[PDB]
Amino acid sequence: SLDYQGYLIDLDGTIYLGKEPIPAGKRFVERLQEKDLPFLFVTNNTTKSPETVAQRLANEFDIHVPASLVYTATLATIDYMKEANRGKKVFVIGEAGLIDLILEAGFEWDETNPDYVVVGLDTELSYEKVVLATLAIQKGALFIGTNPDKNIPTERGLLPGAGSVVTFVETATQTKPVYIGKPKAIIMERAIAHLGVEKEQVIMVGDNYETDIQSGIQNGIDSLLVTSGFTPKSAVPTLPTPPTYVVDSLDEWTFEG
Amino acid sequence: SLDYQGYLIDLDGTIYLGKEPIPAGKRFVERLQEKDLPFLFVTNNTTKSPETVAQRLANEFDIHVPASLVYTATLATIDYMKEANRGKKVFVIGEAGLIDLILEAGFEWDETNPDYVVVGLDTELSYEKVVLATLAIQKGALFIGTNPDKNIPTERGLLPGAGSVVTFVETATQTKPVYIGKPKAIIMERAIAHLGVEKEQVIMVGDNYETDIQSGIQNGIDSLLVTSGFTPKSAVPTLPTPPTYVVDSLDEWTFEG
Repeated sequence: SLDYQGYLIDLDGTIYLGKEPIPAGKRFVERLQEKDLPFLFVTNNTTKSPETVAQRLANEFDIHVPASLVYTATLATIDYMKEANRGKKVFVIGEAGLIDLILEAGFEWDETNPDYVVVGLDTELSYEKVVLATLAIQKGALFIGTNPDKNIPTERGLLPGAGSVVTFVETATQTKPVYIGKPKAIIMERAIAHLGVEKEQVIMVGDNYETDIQSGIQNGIDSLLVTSGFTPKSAVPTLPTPPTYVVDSLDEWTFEG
Repeated sequence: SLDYQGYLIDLDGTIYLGKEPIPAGKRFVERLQEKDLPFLFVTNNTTKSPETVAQRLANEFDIHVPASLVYTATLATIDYMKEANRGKKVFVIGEAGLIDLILEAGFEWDETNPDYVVVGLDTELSYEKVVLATLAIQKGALFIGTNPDKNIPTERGLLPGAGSVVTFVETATQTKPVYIGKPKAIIMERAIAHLGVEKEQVIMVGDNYETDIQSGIQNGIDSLLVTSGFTPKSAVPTLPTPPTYVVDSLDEWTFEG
């Protein structure tokens, strides 16, 4: 080959659409595995840990990968917190797979004067929670947003996503948050860190234009769009900026070009 | 200097204010050179080449440094353009300095259908100019904003800055731009590369909280604030989040932590 030596891949909308799998998507992983190519999964979904994902992967879609190949926004979040080093105390709004991981990273749950206030998706959000966070932020805590996604795909349709919840807090505190997830650099920098190869020979693969393809454009990384998820192959034209490559199915992508 | 091994410093408002030099600023550099501590100047100012700056710095402020130690948003901009690797055609809005270096690189001036549309602050901005960019961006051109700062300080006061002009184009095209300068990652990822010392042992130094201090917290890099430029010592108390350190003169800072 001698083109792209490492691959960053989105999950939902790319490898599996809800509970229904993506044939091509699954063949895409096998070829990468078979050809011994380096690749990393990147998702802004913080509700599930790596282990929990690799399982759902090797249990509902027959894809077999170690949990280390699943790089989530939660990972880049603990990574940024450590790197920012503003103390151990933290307050969080999110599902367990976000709170558990963080606290397991060395931080301490603090609802009054935490050093950090991390906000992610929480389907059990309550007025009280954002009240805690608003007070915490007002006292100085650093406001962190897990990912800017305004919505999130479910069996009921497009529900409110991490992004929408973050904005709720942002509005109540008139404070811009530090976003971690795609298309922000933070998660991407860390991703390339794990992948193991440098940007010039790496390429972001995904179905969504707002998060996946932007991850590439925002950070100097080639992108490959697959019209199998969100953005239809109809919207390919009109897109503010074209992705490095456009394919209607990963089966049309050859690791030689 | 066990603590910080690499320094990133702002220029205007830190080393000098207009045509008047900041004594403490100069001594600051002298001590950094006497201790062999590596450092790198990083400014969002694009009106002059690193060479021009260094010359002025040496023959007008008695601060001797090779031009290679002056990293500009411009440099960061051309780096991004090449990294993005789209066409070579470009359309730009700004002062000669910005336009010249971009053209002096390997780009070609194209007002009709350029591959990139770079927008910076242009004091001779005209309606026609934003028209050309609007159209070009409508055709697919990647929209690039030099730096987000909304205003700019001058003899006359707080005038509209790069950020404002960018926003003007943004509204006409309803397209978000990719920002290059402080506090954005792009310029900082590049800044750290030239500095050579690893991120956790580097500290950003500056007078402006929103541009400099923020470039620090936004990218997981320690901050050092000097209440000498923009941000006064009175505002320090109400800041959204404090810089890693606050000082009222670079003199007060020693290289032992």
